[PDB]
Amino acid sequence: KVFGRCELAAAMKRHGLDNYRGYSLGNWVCAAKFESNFNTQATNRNTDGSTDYGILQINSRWWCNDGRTPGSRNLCNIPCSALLSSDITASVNCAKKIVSDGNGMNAWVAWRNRCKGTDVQAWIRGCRL
Ligand SMILES: [Cl-]
Ligand SMILES: [Cl-]
Ligand SMILES: [Cl-]
Ligand SMILES: [Cl-]
Ligand code: NA
Ligand code: NA
Ligand code: NA
Ligand code: NA
Ligand code: NA
Ligand code: NA
Ligand code: NA
Ligand code: NA
Repeated sequence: KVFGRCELAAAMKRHGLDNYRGYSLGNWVCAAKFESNFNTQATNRNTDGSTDYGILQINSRWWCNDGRTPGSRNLCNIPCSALLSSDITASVNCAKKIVSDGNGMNAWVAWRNRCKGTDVQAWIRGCRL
C-alpha cells in the first residue's frame, strides 16, 4: 500500500507514535517519506547482506527474521514480511522498540540526514488528526 501523507500521519497517531519517546508525528512522517516514499512494500538490500523492510525500512540485522541474514537477531519477534503489510501495526510496534534502543531516531540514518533539525511539522500540515 502506498499511503497518502495525511493518511499515514493519521494511522501513525492511531497506533501511538505521535510524540512517542518525544518525537512528534512530523518526525515519523518525514522518516517514512525518505525511507519508503510511504510504500509499505518497500525493500532494500544492504551491503552487509541484511535487508530493510516496509514504510520505515526496518533492518533484518537486528529487528526481524527473513532467514537470510547470517548472525542476525529478531528483536521485534516478527517475520520481516510482516513489515510489508497494508496494516502498519507491526512496523509501528517494532519502530517503538528501535527508537527506545538508545539513539532515538538517529537509528534511521535518513531521519538524521534529512529530517533532524528541519521543520518536520510541515509533514502533518493541513492534516485532520
Ligand atoms: Cl508527500
Ligand atoms: Cl510535528
Ligand atoms: Cl537470518
Ligand atoms: Cl531521544
Ligand atoms: Na501500491
Ligand atoms: Na526525544
Ligand atoms: Na523503495
Ligand atoms: Na520491494
Ligand atoms: Na536479507
Ligand atoms: Na517498516
Ligand atoms: Na510497512
Ligand atoms: Na533473524
